[PDB]
Amino acid sequence: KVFGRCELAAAMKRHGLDNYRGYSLGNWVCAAKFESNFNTQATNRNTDGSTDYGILQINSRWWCNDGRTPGSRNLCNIPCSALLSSDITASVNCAKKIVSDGNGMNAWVAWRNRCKGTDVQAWIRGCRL
Repeated sequence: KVFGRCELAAAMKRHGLDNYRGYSLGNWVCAAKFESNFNTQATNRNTDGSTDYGILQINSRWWCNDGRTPGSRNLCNIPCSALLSSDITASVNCAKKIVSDGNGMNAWVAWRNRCKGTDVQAWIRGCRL
């Protein structure tokens, strides 16, 4: 599923991402924009053999199992395929674990490089939230 901008904002807010760990709803939508282009089915293979999955490109070395990543921890205890569903519940639940690991949203390389420090409120513009 390719989410609309305000569509994902409403979905993320409902699942309690708004100001989760102090990160405004704009930061999460911004992250999801540059990670997956609001595409739930987004998959990207990393150089280390792992793969990022879903709306927030969650890695398969630490957070989910895809069966093809040596040293997989699966700390969110889910198949990585579950991170591709149109329902972003699994992605949000795992993202909460990721953003709570200590380094916040810096875990997302795209966020630190394209969202961090920017006017992220602009991502929830016009959205009836």
